Amino acid sequence: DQAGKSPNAVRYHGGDEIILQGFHWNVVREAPNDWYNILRQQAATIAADGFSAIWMPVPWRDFSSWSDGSKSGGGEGYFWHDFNKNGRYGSDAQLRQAASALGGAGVKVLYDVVPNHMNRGYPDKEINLPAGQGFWRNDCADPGNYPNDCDDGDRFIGGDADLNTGHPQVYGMFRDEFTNLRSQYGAGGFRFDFVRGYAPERVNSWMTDSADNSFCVGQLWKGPSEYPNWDWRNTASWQQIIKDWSDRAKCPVFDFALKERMQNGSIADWKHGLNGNPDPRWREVAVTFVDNHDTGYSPGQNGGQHHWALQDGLIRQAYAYILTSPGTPVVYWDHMYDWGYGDFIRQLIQVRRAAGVRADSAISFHSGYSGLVATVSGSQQTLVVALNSDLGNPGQVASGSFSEAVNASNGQVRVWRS
Ligand SMILES: [Ca+2]
Ligand SMILES: [Ca+2]
Repeated sequence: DQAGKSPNAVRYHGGDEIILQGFHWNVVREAPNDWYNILRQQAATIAADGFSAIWMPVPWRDFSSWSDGSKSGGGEGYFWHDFNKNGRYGSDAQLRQAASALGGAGVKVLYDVVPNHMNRGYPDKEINLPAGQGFWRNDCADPGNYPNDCDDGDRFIGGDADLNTGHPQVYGMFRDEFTNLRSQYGAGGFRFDFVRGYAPERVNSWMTDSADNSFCVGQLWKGPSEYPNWDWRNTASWQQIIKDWSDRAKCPVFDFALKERMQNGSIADWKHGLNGNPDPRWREVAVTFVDNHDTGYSPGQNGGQHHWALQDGLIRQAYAYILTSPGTPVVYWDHMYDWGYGDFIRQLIQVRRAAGVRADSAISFHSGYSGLVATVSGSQQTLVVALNSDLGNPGQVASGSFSEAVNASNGQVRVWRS
């Protein structure tokens, strides 16, 4: 657990984390109020499985609800009303035991933080920010889902719940809460939600003031077509958009360029995500995932959100590639503990660890076979990865003595050098 910043000063924490997304969308529904006890009970497992960090759900209490026609939601944390740590996932006391047990087993706790907005109209809540005082986005003219004088980022839905995160007083509030999470809830890092809602520069602000040396990740989900026509990003690549954000916030960023290639291109096009980047400075800030709570399915209620879910026929291949490649991989809870991909994912974590693959290890792609075939230069071992390809032996693409590390789904997943 080497914990340092990247050459460009990005908060990647050594570049050797292996993160577990600690929850799915329907937990509040499936294990109402018992979520932190379940995690306290699994901390030992999570640690033994190889994770270095865990991404916790929003700690700020959410008692929102929404219906209209069979299909509901609420209380997951993205529409919180207070910094109180009560209900939905568990009590403040179970949170403390959860974090104390996780941290005690060597797993960092990363908190999901939601600064863009809050449940403004919730009755019984501890934070009350009046209108006309400049605390809210809507205190200014709001022409459209574009920055106004009261919010230097996009808005959430209508934008009636958007805070002016730039207001000294709204800024200091979040800053205090972050420090709080760190001194009393053992936070080891933060996962910023909806990063397009407020300046990236503010995220660096928050990290410098509260946990300068911790791990951070931002989720920027905004494609080129969502930027104005005159903006340079309207014609850039997904990777450029994502890297610019990282350059300014000084935090790694979820690799939405690889997610977009997993969803829209071929396995061969997977080399086009941030983590395939021939530049170490580019590749090393990527946070690769296969699915999260938004993009994927969740057990229970209506399959969850599944906004951009990867087909089950590519799950094994997706994990085999983020677990063996550069960037910092995230494993989805359900894949891991619900759906039975666990043993396969345990094998890969071991292989990543044994070859000493890290954020910045080099990777080269091999042109002449079908599927994706890559040579990943681990700091201890070289890996040869052949996904859905015709590659016959590792020696056809790399010099050296090789051993079968993984061999799954009728040869569709093959990884060599132990
Ligand atoms: Ca580390
Ligand atoms: Ca905003």
